[PDB]
Amino acid sequence: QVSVQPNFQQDKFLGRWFSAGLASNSSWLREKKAALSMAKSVVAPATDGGLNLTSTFLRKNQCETRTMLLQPAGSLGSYSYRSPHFGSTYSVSVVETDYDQYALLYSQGSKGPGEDFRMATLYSRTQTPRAELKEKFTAFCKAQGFTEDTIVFLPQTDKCMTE
Repeated sequence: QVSVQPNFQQDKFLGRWFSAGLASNSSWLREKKAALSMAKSVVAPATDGGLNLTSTFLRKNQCETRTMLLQPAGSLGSYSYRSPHFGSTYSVSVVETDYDQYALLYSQGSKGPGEDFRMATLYSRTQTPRAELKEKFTAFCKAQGFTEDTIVFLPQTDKCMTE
């Protein structure tokens, strides 16, 4: 029931994005909300036709890297992620993007212990998204049932943002 960007162009969605906003129903994320930081996420074509999403972010005086394989899931812009640690499966969709400024992503658990998880993410090409982009993200999060207290604009940073 999740919308996907019409005529999604995977070749234009590649490269460097910044995670500029987050909303979720995770008890963990809410507990850590104030401590959350902007991540740098690099998207590259994967060998399966989908995408590798490599993220780097500051956590407790260290730069952490995570890699997520997004496998094609039936339509362009619709992907599946399988957690290698828990086996949980998630649908991850590029809901709306203009490729050169922003993307709205929506992730929802499918099978396993993560099945109840839901999360919206604002990706931005710059670290300082304009008010109109932030209000766009707020609008999507509210339409999807996230409450004000679970929506956060992730504060920008020098840490872990370099190449």
